Amino acid sequence: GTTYYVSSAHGDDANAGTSENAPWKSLTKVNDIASDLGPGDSVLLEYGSEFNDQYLHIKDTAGNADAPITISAYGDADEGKPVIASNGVKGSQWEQDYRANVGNHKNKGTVSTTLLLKDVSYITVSNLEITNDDADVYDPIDTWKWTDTPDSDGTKLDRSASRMDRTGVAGIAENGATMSNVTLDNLYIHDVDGNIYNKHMANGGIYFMAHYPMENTSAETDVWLREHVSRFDHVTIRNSTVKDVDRWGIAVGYTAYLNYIDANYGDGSIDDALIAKYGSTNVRIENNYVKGAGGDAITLMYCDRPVIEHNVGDSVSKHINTQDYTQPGSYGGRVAAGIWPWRCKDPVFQYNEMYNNLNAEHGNGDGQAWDADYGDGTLYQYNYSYGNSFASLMICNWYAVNTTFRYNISQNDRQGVFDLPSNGPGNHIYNNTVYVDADSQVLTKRSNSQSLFENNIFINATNTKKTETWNRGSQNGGQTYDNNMYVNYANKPTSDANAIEADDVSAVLAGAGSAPTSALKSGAEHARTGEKAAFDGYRPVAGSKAINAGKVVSDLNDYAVENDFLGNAVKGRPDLGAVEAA
Ligand SMILES: CC(=O)N[C@@H]1[C@@H](O[C@@H]2O[C@H](CO)[C@H](O)[C@H](O)[C@H]2O)[C@@H](O)[C@@H](CO)O[C@H]1O
Ligand SMILES: [Ca+2]
Ligand SMILES: [Ca+2]
Repeated sequence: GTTYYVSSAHGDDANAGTSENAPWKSLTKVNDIASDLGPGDSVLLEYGSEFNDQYLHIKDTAGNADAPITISAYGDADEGKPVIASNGVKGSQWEQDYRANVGNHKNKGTVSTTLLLKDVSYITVSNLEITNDDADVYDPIDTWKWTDTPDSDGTKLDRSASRMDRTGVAGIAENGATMSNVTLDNLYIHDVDGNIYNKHMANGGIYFMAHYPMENTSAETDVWLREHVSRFDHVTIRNSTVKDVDRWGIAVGYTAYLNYIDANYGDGSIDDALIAKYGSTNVRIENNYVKGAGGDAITLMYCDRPVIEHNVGDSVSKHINTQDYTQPGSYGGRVAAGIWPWRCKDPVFQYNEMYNNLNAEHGNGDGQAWDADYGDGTLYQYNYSYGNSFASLMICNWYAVNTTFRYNISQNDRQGVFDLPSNGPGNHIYNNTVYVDADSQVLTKRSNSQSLFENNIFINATNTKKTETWNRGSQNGGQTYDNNMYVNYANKPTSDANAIEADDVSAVLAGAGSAPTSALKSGAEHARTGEKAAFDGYRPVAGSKAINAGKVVSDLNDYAVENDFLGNAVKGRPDLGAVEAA
């Protein structure tokens, strides 16, 4: 196929694209033929290019497995990624309509979008910087702090509830058919000043969503919509930084087809066929950095077996507070968690890091790193949480079930490591190493529900043998413990007749508490091995009453144990906590 070229300083729209010598000036000419691309076609923007009050929309087209369509950059990276900056002009705006009720949320209206991919399959977007900046909204995360008075620091927000929604990248399936093999690589999406409140408009750094193509008006429409489903397959977002956005950081899969998925909640478990038909399959979220979202960092919605891995979340829920979240209406949502799933089936979050989820002190009713929310089979394993304002993990309400949370490290997470408010049964916390300071404890004050702790290292990182509340409530069999190491505590649970008490954390681990306090400047995950390994602190020491003292464990939700936090194999007698020792 063909390849067109663009340069904001050269080009001249009266050119021809096709060759690097002869490019276009603006994206006007690219909008014009986007919809006629094109398996093996490509469009490329020269590093250093700055396209203001501009946008790229692209509708109803495809490559194929042989050859994707490709949107990207060309020649001498050390120039600046090419910047697309819509500034939410009229031309970026389109009319979003789920064409179905999807909860107490705005589900229809005008949305500004810098890069829209509306039913485009077999495409790959690359090495692009994307803004959707209001000049009249300024509140950067790098400099953010809590103030007695709103906007008293040279910052300014539009707290209007009817503020227009804005996306960096929106991905939209509304033809009653699969959108597939879409790929976002690199991308620096930042300063996307959307609506502070709206959870399910295309409002945030990157949002992928599905709509009914028609509103469901009759028996005959219902017959049709059951079998013709807008949905995603083989979506992959990776190596990207989403920073300073409102509201969501990265969201994929919210679908009008939840009117089918959530038809029979009861018991809480999610049928495979149902999620595969109506939901979104082969979703990968990979090696990204989310910093300073207004709300949640990363979320997978209505996804069949997604893979969320090697991502870094940092300092989100920036606008989830009483100063900024002033006009919630009847919608609520003054509430956010870090990296989590919503009505997914057997997802896997792994090798991720989550720092400093904000404002649980200032009106964020959540504030956790992780949230096994409604849905089934959630898997968190090999994740590090640090310094979050309210817990490492929540397991949320009646229809959150069958969670496994394992070989993870919580460090200085605050107001309790484990939040269990009325969650459903089947959850298994095991083999995690939790460092619990004087701002925290093991369980949140509001916990009252099921979990089964086994093979964990619970560490009292205060200056006194603590008498802890290990049990609040008895909903779905309350919290039961067996085979856990308790360090520097004055007690244990009345329900762990196989306890392993220890007295000093220095005789148990190499250097507890010394894991990182902030994401790396880059946004990358921390090294776990080699010169720069930043988790060595949590390796047991020669002679730890933690070596070989875990019982072999029958993961309640049929998940095969495989390796520890650091990834070395776990065979034989499992070493207590999340690390094994060479
Ligand atoms: C059960 C519950 O209320 N859970 C909260 C989550 O809320 C749901 O979020 C989904 C998002 O797809 C949708 O908006 C639904 O209508 C909401 O109830 C969510 O807010 C989560 C993260 O902060 O917290 C839970 O308390
Ligand atoms: Ca701005
Ligand atoms: Ca402020």
